[PDB]
Amino acid sequence: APVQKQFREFHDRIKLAQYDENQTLRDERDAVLTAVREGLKKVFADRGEAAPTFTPFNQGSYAMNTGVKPLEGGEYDIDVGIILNIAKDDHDPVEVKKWIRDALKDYGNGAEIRRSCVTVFKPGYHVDLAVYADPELSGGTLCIAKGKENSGDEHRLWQISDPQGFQDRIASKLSGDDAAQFRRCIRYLKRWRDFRFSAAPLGIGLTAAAYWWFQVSKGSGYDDRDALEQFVQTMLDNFHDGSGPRLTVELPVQPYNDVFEKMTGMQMESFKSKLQALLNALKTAKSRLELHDACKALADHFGSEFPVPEK
Ligand SMILES: Nc1ncnc2c1ncn2[C@@H]1O[C@H](COP(=O)(O)OP(=O)(O)OP(=O)(O)O)[C@@H](O)[C@H]1O
Ligand SMILES: Nc1ncnc2c1ncn2[C@@H]1O[C@H](COP(=O)(O)OP(=O)(O)OP(=O)(O)O)[C@@H](O)[C@H]1O
Ligand SMILES: [Mg+2]
Ligand SMILES: [Mg+2]
Repeated sequence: APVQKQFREFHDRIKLAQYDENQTLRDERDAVLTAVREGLKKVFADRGEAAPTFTPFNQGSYAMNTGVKPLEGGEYDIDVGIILNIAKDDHDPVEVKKWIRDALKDYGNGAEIRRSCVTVFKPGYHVDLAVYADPELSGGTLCIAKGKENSGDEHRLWQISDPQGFQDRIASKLSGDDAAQFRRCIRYLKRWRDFRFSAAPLGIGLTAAAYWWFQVSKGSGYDDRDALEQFVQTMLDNFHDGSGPRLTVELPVQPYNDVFEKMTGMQMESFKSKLQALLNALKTAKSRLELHDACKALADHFGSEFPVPEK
């Protein structure tokens, strides 16, 4: 059955406005940044040292306009980059993340140092602060602080990064109504992720996969069901058998890492099976005569906000 109207209704329910269109997200972002700015002055004052400063930039889905609302009991995810005014060769990357952790000591319940960011957890959302060294002071590269406290020397590094280049690639892939379909299809699959996975890499992973493999589908209108079917099939086509089935997807800018690499062999096998089931549901929605049956098939994978008309 034709299901484009219901996909567009679903899109309206799941979409979360980007930073430039969302005063609440800007305010919450700016609240944590001020907490970092004020905290650094105190931490360093208390050591009788000059505080480092930083330049923030928007990152992640709320920067790229690929954001979704969480399900009840899920969290918003505010991604921000902070570029510290330091030479990467003067500081251990873990020690620079400790500055940020210490700055936020007294903010909500404080912050957690993770492999790739410093996270502040609040009721119903967290703020992931990616921590970078200054490119000019560091020899011209923008490097992110990798590693956890008490991590071995091999598991901490200043890793070459290109967050602006990634955002530019996502923004420039398509334009106008074609780009709108691309963003809708990323959002649909994020809600699928949230509904069908009890999964952290799937956000970036699905976005990078869409960059490589998304194709517009339009005739008498945009055909989101068909664009998803082609995209899901293409993702499945790109699994390879190592030990078991894996999908390896390079980031399309430095450092060209596999954005799915954190997933275990079993998580990848489960991922593939859930993509197969989604593909069948997309095919079923096309072939079903009754709109009710087509939409029920989709709601089984996209969840309760996918509208299922009566009859
Ligand atoms: N290369 C990256 N650039 C920017 N931000 C990143 C990068 N990798 C991860 N992040 C951010 O860090 C968050 C958490 O990923 P991270 O790798 O730090 O997890 P973790 O909790 O330490 O687990 P693990 O150590 O097993 O990977 C992501 O949601 C994202 O916002
Ligand atoms: N594994 C990774 N490799 C490279 N860059 C990463 C990785 N994980 C995160 N990032 C970077 O950090 C940003 C924020 O990470 P996060 O996992 O929150 O994804 P996202 O694009 O914001 O999607 P979501 O809607 O799921 O939060 C990504 O958009 C990307 O720029
Ligand atoms: Mg995010
Ligand atoms: Mg995040």
